[PDB]
Amino acid sequence: QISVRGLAGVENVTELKKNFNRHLHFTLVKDRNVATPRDYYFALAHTVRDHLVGRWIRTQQHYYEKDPKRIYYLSLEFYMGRTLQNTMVNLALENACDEATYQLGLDMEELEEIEEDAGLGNGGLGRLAACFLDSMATLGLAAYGYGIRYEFGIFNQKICGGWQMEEADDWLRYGNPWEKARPEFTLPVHFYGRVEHTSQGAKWVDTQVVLAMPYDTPVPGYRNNVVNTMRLWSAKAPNDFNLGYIQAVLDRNLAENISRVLYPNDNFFEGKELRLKQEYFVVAATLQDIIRRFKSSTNFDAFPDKVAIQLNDTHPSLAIPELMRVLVDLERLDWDKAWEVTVKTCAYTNHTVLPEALERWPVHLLETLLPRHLQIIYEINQRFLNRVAAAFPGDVDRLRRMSLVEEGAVKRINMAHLCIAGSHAVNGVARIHSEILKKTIFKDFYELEPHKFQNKTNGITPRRWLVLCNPGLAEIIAERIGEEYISDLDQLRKLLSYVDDEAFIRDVAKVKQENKLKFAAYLEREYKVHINPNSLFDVQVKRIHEYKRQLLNCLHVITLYNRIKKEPNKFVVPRTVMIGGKAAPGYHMAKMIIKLITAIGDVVNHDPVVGDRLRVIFLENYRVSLAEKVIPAADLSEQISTAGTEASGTGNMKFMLNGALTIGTMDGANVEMAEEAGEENFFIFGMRVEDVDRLDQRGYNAQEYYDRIPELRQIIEQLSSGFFSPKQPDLFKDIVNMLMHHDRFKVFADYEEYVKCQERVSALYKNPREWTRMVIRNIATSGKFSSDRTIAQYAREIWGVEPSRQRLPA
Amino acid sequence: QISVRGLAGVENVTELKKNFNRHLHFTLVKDRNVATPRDYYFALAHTVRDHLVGRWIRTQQHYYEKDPKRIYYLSLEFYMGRTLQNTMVNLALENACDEATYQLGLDMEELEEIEEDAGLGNGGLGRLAACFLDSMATLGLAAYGYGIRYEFGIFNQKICGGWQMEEADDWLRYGNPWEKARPEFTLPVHFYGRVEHTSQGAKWVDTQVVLAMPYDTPVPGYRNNVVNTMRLWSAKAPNDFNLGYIQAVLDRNLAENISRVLYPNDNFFEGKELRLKQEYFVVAATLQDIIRRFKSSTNFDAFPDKVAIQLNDTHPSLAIPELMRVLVDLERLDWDKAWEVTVKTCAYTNHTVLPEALERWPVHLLETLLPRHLQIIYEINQRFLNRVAAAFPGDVDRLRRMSLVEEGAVKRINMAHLCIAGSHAVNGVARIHSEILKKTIFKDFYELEPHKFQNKTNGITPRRWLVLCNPGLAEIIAERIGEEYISDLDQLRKLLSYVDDEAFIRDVAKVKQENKLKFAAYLEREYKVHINPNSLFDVQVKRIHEYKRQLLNCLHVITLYNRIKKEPNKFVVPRTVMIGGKAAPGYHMAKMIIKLITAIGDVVNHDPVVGDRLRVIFLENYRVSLAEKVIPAADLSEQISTAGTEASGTGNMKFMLNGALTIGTMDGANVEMAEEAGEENFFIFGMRVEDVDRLDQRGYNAQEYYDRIPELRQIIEQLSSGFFSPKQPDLFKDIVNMLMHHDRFKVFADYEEYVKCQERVSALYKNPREWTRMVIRNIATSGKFSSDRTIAQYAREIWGVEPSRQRLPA
Ligand SMILES: OC[C@H]1O[C@@H](c2cc(O)c(Br)cc2O)[C@H](O)[C@@H](O)[C@@H]1O
Ligand SMILES: OC[C@H]1O[C@@H](c2cc(O)c(Br)cc2O)[C@H](O)[C@@H](O)[C@@H]1O
Repeated sequence: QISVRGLAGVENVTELKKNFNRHLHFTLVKDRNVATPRDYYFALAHTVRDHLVGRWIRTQQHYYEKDPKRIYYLSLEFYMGRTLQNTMVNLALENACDEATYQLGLDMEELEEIEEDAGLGNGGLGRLAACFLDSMATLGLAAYGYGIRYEFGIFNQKICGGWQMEEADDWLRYGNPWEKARPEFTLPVHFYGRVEHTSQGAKWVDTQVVLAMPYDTPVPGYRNNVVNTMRLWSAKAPNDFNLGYIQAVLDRNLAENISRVLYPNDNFFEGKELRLKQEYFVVAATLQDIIRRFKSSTNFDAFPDKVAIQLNDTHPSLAIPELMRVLVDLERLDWDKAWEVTVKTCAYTNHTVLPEALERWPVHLLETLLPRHLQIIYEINQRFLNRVAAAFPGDVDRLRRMSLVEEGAVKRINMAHLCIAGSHAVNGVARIHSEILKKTIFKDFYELEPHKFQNKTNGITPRRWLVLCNPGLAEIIAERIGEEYISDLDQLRKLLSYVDDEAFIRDVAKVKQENKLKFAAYLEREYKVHINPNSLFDVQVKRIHEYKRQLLNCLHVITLYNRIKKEPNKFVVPRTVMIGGKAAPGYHMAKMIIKLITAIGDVVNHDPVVGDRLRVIFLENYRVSLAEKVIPAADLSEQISTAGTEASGTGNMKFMLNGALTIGTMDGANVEMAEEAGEENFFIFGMRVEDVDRLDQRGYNAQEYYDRIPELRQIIEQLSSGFFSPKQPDLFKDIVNMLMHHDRFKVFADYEEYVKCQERVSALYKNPREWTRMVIRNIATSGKFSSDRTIAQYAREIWGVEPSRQRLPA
Repeated sequence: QISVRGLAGVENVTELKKNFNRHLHFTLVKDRNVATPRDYYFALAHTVRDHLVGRWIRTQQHYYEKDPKRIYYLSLEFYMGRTLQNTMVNLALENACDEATYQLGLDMEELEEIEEDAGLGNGGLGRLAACFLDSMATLGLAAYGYGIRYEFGIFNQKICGGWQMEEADDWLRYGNPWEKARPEFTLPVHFYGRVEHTSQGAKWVDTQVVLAMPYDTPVPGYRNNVVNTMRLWSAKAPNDFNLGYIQAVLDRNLAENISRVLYPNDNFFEGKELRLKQEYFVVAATLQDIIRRFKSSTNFDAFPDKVAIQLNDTHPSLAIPELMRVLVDLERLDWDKAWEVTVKTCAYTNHTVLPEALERWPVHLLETLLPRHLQIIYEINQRFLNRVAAAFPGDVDRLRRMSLVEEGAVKRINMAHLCIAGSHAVNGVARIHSEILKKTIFKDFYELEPHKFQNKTNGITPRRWLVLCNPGLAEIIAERIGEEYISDLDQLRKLLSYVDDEAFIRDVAKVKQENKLKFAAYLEREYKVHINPNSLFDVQVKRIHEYKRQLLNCLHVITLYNRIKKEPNKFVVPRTVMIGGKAAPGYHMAKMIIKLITAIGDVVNHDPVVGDRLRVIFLENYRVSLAEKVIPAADLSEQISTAGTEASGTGNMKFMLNGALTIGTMDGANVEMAEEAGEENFFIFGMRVEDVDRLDQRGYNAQEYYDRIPELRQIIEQLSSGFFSPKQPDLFKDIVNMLMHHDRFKVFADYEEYVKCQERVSALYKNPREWTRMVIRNIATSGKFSSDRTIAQYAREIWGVEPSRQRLPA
């Protein structure tokens, strides 16, 4: 149907049809009479998978023969979403498969909806790893993603009586056609035990053993015939485990619990032993695999020339002492040489400055679980602090500030400090964030080793986040400037020459309208909710957090409602306000915010005076597959975190690429987005980082705003009195108390500017032609935010490898 | 190479080769450079599996269109062993696959050794179910095996310091290519809760739910193109299970523990709640599946005309009250009609008369776990006892004896009584056993309902137990009488006309020698143990139990050793005595017997005076795949249970078919074996059932035998004094004490006759020609013991269906 989806050749369609029938028969053991829609999905999945394997085998063979430097991306999260459409896109198979299935009497889009999301992540950090894998394969890097194969990913969110309910994401129930178990590469991982000192070094003895079994998933590059590997470890008990008899067999579950479930926290540290076990499990198994592959290419001087290890946040920080352990205890290298190898191999990416998100593990935990690693950490710390003392003689407070060991009630290890000490490069994820790191939390470290500190502004893959989710937009762009932009997003700048092109303006606006109609229909079909498709689609989708300020959005919604009720017969630009995202199960305030949103919708959506002018909808179960649907449909992107809190954001980039305008603070990557598009083409409001700092020195008094803003006063009175909860008048007491007395994120301080800025959004939307022209100026300047750009920067500036767009033989 | 293994046609070999390469590439994602022997096994397994699927789909389609009466074989055990060779045999693919793999540079026998046993059974009862499935498919019956998919089968046995050690049988670690998951046929199973009485009957409410997910395995008939199904249920937690968050997800293991592990008890009842859950789990899921299939053919009058349910022992006895529950509570049938349907549908097979093996469930357990079923059992009991009272007025003791409820310290339900009451047919498994049932333990029931009681003498499948494991013998037989005997074993009688044929005598003896050489080499290669291949191979392989009297064998071995030591320079027929089998982990005496056997070997095997004249070997990890190796190699089969204790035995039949002579008591099927072959061709010794009864009335005094048999006295003195355990003199004190004071199985009583009989075995073995002629007379009369004969009898006399040898279209 559309060009960017590839060719549907006679030969290819015929072959896809026969291979589909073969899999339905031999693989699924079904015929057309007893086959379910799910059977048809799997038949297609296996058919597409067949096309990967040849390229997958020859890619890995190519790496063995050429022996390039290998990149190992270690992450506790890989938020992959669905694989079927992505594989078709990257292999240029989409139109051919669409044709083949149509001829078999099936709708491919219907079949695509059957696939479960691989929800092995919480949000931005996990999705970044997924975009990164796509870009590394597209740029022909010898890259491996290493993580954990969680049996249960991020919970499925149900809304019951306006409250979030959690249920287990049993994503593997029907099987996973994409993975390949590799039980032959199973490796042992050690826990507990004790340290013995001998005449020939230290020995870690009397350990408990858990086996790590790898499952490999292909990661195809964009039409370059490269297929890289994501390797995910699964926990297995050894067969002599606890070996009355029956209980011993049943107790195998304890060991295998390591890979059972993803911790559902985003931007929050929970210091649980199971999480620590998960973190060591991935690191220990991965490092053995790395070293094995390095030897099968004795002399570890060349190790950093052939190996780069990227630490995604501090979660895999134990890689540093684990590498030291293997090099010193097992390979018999001297400390200084082992340390040189470690530092040159490891690099660390920081993703947050929020104090509650920073990993600080109690010493007593590491003492029991990993006795040898604690000893190595202490030694690293002593040697590091000796360097600090020599550099800054007499500065005793610096020594306490920089220490890997934090003293207090319970002694803790600061994993961020460990990462900086043992890495040759430390980067933040957006220019403002990387600057904040050098100025505030890592200031002492920057002063000691300035060369270590870098910036790598985040990006998103234009394959999933344009071609896959918005083929209509991808097509109208390709019609003008060709297809090369898909792996060279900077080419979108060529669209600036079409800003006054009447045909293009109309086409851009048409694609958005179509996307909105499709999403409005999805809401009626799957959720029985009614919306006006001619209204402005105002959307905020991201994890529920106080710092992300879903509460500020709520205040604006109530302001709009109150203004309508005051002057009912006055015209207002109709809006559909959509908010979605999951709350961490133990985060009370976040769960209260979800309830507030639904409670507002309950009042607003059923007021006859409002009509179709204002609708408030909570988007249930926000996840990658839902993002792919709602983002192309959005008119307005809400990126309203308190300045200095959102390290980068990536949702922001997705909305920009897909034809929404942005209302936002100067926070994270918003700053660079506004810089690229021009501030005139961005709806910027609120305090800058400097303004927050000034308010903090003075002391933030929320009462001042309440006293001086009558519209804000009314809302707080409405909340307190039970306007949005008539049967439970005091339901939102915690929210009011927080807002009034202990708001870390200064919601009231940005309220006036936000509401004013929103009025300017409504004004522009009244002029469709000028709205669309501003949209074109955003899409045209979104190029910098391709993860291809990001990965090329990591490659050249951290890993010391050159990216390549050259095809491998088909 | 050999005829019975089928044709190796040019076309077939070429196709097998290309499909093997396809699976290695697309299925296993490997090339010939990085492929392991296990990869080659799986490539072959998938290739052979492809040939099943077409026949499997069309068999089940045929059953849907013809709508025959369906047979449901319910068992907690299916001891299947390996599947690869069996599938090749039944599909006539063995020679073709051998040729294809040879041309690819691979040895097929080497690849066959890689497959894990499906060890989902303990011994005879589980293996009988496996032989039965093979025969039902071969006889073209619409039959389904229903059981549990245990994650862990019977433990792997390790011998350490002469002691049994258990380790988990993680048989699914590398995957199972034979099974197909059917998550679309997942069914709920209910536990606990309470019973509410309404105006419209009783209701079972507030239950806990476990899901039952079926996995289907094909069961091919012998070259008739029939492929039946074995359906095994796996336990799954519902997704809202216990839905802080993390613990709730981890607790899903509790529900899924139902299908985790097979209870490793053979002929012993362990009254554990987990076992009861297993028993209900299989019954509840199966019955829903049966009823669903019956409706998809309202009027349950026709239910018994379309459904037969066979209960393999009392383990699935809950089928009776569960069927009643569904019919009364859910389908709204009146009690009397539901009972009529139940009785006509269900039939029960008893497998033991040992009191410790009989299932008697505490009422308090059933009260808590299955409250509605207990109520139904009480009602069944009241109505049944009213019938007894009307038939035998005033016989109050009969009423207490026949009751389903046993009074005492803890009230118990006798599941055997439940089965008789609710079944239209009750059978024992050998003529002597079925007679014992009518005369002793079920005498009261036989008197009430004589028509209910039948015999069905056990059998073994000649496919696995001759063609597969002994192709050399199968071939020399086929050379004379053709191939038809493989599915018509009675044809072996034609071999009687060759008893004086010099060519045949030589060929029979040659096949045995070859088998012995091959096994003697297997012992050196895999276990580094040395044996003389010219010695008499004296073997006892079966589970370790006091009733099976491995101890009597031990006494004979020591007698032989002592006689050699007394007269070293006297000639004796050299023997290799092999004993193997697993002991239940909690069965202390059985574990002591294993230690005794190894301890004897430790002394005997290292005595220079003995030389190669006597060797004692414990066969480690006895299982189906090992039986297939050792049984063809045996000269002498030990079947020496105390008369009246071995219900049938099936190992006995396997040895008879494979050219071993039998030394045995007149117990179980031994009686019928001797009847078929002629008593002159069998080494019969010891007490008959009547003799045991006489001794029991008098009182068994072991001291009498000790006092009057000096050779026996010496052995007991040797055991007590520490002759076989110098470092631990009192090690075997428990064994001596048992033998002397509390031997339920009268080991001493049969000692003299046994030793005398063994002397006659050695005498015959000295005359190879006459030994072989007697062997021919055994093989020639083994026909009755085909499970094809057994299943044809069940079909005609219990199920009311006619077997068929007619082929389905290929
Ligand atoms: O860098 C990727 C994303 O990481 C997010 C992020 C940072 C963390 O430290 C953790 Br733990 C989870 C997470 O999603 C940031 O909040 C975003 O600002 C950023 O865009
Ligand atoms: O009928 C099959 C076999 O069942 C065996 C047998 C009977 C049982 O009740 C249990 Br529980 C387990 C078992 O293996 C008998 O001991 C054999 O004599 C018989 O041949």
